Amino acid sequence: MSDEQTFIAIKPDGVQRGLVGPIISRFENRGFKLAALKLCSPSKEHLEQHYADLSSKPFFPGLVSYMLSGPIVAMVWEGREVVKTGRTILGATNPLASAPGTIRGDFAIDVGRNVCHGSDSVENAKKEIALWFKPEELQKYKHSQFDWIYEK
Amino acid sequence: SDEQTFIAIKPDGVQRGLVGPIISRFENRGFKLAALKLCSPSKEHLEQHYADLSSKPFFPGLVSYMLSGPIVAMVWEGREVVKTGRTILGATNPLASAPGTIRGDFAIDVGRNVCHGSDSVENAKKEIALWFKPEELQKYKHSQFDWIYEK
Amino acid sequence: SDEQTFIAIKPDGVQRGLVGPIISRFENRGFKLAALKLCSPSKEHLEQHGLVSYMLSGPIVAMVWEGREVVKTGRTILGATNPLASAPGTIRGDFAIDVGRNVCHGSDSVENAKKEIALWFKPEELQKYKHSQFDWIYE
Amino acid sequence: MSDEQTFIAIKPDGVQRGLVGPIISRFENRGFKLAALKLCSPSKEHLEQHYADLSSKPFFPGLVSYMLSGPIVAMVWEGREVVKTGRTILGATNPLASAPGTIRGDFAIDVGRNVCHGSDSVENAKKEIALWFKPEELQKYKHSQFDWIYEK
Amino acid sequence: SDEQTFIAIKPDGVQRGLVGPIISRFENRGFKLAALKLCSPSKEHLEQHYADLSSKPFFPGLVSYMLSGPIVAMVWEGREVVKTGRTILGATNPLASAPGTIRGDFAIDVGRNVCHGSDSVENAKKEIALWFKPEELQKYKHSQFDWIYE
Amino acid sequence: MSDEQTFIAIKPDGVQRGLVGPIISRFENRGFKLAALKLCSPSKEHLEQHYADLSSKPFFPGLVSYMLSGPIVAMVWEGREVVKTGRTILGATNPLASAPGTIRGDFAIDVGRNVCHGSDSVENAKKEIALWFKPEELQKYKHSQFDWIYEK
Repeated sequence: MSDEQTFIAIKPDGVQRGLVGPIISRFENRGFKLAALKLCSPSKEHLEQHYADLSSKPFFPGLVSYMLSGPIVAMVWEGREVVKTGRTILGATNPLASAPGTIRGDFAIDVGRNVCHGSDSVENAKKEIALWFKPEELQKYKHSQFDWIYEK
Repeated sequence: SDEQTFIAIKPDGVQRGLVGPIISRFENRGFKLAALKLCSPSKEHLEQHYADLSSKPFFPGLVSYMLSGPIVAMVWEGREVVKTGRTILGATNPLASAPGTIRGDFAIDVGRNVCHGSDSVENAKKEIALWFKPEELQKYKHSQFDWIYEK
Repeated sequence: SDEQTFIAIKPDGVQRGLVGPIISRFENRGFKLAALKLCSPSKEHLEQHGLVSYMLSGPIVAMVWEGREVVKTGRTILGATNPLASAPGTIRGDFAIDVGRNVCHGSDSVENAKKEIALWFKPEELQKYKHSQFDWIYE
Repeated sequence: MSDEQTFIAIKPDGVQRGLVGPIISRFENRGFKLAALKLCSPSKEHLEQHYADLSSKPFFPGLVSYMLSGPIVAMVWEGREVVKTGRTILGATNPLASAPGTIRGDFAIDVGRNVCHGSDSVENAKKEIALWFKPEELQKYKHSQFDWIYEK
Repeated sequence: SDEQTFIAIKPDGVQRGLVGPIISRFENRGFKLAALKLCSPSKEHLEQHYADLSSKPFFPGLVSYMLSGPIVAMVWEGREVVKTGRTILGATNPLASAPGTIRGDFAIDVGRNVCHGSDSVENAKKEIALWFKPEELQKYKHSQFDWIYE
Repeated sequence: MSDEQTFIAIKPDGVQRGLVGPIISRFENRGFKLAALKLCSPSKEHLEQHYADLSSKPFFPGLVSYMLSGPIVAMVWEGREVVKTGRTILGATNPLASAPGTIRGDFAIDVGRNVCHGSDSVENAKKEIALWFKPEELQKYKHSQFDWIYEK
């Protein structure tokens, strides 16, 4: 289905290195629809809930602490199989294992500075979308190019 | 420098897939993104925003077109950023705009001029207050501040 | 080599403003533009070649590209027939989502290319010139 | 007024230097509609009639032989004020008088290798379109983004 | 033709990752890259480069900022490249530069204007000899010369 | 470790096809530091010692003579795993085997015209760097965004 959504966050290093526009354009150019966008500085408790599936692991306080270093750009992109295609566009979580042409493959090196966060799954996406955005922040509109992007 | 300006990508800018390129122009120039959101403001909100045009005849047409899709509201910060933003955006009429500005590269009709930008410092302050709660403004130091600015 | 392939930008590619970027990827790689035209083919010019209902919904850009292994490399530049299976960095990997809106078509073989080329172009449309950078592109 | 047309040609130097894609992109990105497109090699008599208003100028014989030195991308672009806007996108006839961000300001040096031709008026544009294209080559269609490009 | 100019990417331009893009603007225009290096000139080298500004009160601050990080020095060759090199860079004060120019695209403060360009054919001759040895100046025919020039 | 180094050279076809800018951009954008850069025209004996392990093999006198046909942009790039990541950025030695998004898969066709040289290992990089560059041409400075690029 074409209304599938996914959560993308530009991490503090993505913002600080000036990669907002480029990252947005990779999703814009692919035909996905921008459903929500905001520059925010989430609470530690917010970030702890975001990564709660990693709360047991040793790098957790450092991950959360890193992610407070400055504002994050939170986005929802909408389209058919966008979560999986989002993951493909971002590249592998480890940038050194990413293909050139992907975001991390073009712009990143270290797993701890991998510029972007993408949902692992439709399941996680709905979870992460709900955490970072109120329903009113999700924009309901039809893509002007819908019928040229999708056949069904 | 701490000067701020208000840039909105209009519904045509969003629907024509220009959010990324518009943001890039400002990032590349050295300006700092202080606030960003995709919103769908109310009719009254856009009438407040365009109050200086309440008496004119295109005001109802303008307000309704601004109602026709999501808008990207942004605050950019830097020295002389409100005058320099107006230069990056180009002349209000895209056919009077130079190539290499946003409207010079992307727009044709003044009623589809893809971006809104504040016309003065004072008006930028009013528009930032109108579109953003103060907690939506982000306070951080740009990683390259001393490479961008001498003072 | 003067091997040729046939690349078409489908009407979704044209209507989505992808003519420029698609041409640049073949240009930057070192292939030679041998033929180019915006056309709206017949429904019969297309059955020797929702699918056909939409192959008529807009103009098509028809192209011949000349260079060594251009038919196999052309498929590589275009990417997998289904965009959701194609890599970022390919045309469909950067720009498309659905197979039925996969932006462009290219020949599947060197002999299908010759046949597709003779079908879309008259021999006078095929240009014969020497790429200005030929000797820097090939040995 | 929304369907004014103009004639843009990529000269043989533009073609040989790999500027076909980038030139077509400036017009595309601005919102103009590609109405006709072809790679062709016009005869000498063609080029002399195309440049008929400068047959008396000293450069005319070199102009024509250069215009014969390789294939040309001929195009028709359609939109409001497209002939005048297209002149501005192209930039001054002499590239050294041309602002960066125009085609000639970004890509050319010599007035005699200025990469592009564009018509100098609406009426002149109609004459050139009729000269280089048959009616059947001009595509008629609505641009998928018409209502976001124009208010009419 | 074959007139030469001196262009330098200042430390801010190098440190903000603008070396690729600046080079592309000259490359795309048709000018020929005659010489190129990333270097760190001495205080004395930089004071001589800016000699005609010993008088002014910003001179010592200028010199030290030009020492704050490596510099990419270049020679570009082509017809009127000195003047055209100046149009490409834009007004020395970026806020006076037009979008489309390097300073109008990338820069804000005149003290952080990412690029130096010779103000003159004569001064370009000086600056080129100052920054490069003869062995570093490459002489070769641009592969596209006849398509770039009449 | 983040001060690893690799040797990358833009071959004469690369320089002559106007790829100096785009190539440097690929590495800049990834977050690697440019440590040395020079346009040079090496001697034949210099180039012979560069390929000394292919002195016998038949490629040599043709490979050497082609590497002499025009000037070369020598570079050193610095970063974590930069020698292996540089090879990934360049693409396969045969451009027809490299994926789009790499340098050779975007710009090249012939293996004897693959626009770019990159060392095959950390050790060969050290050797190749010492061969092409004088120690004082290696610049020692801290990347302005080192802490946003690396978690070290």
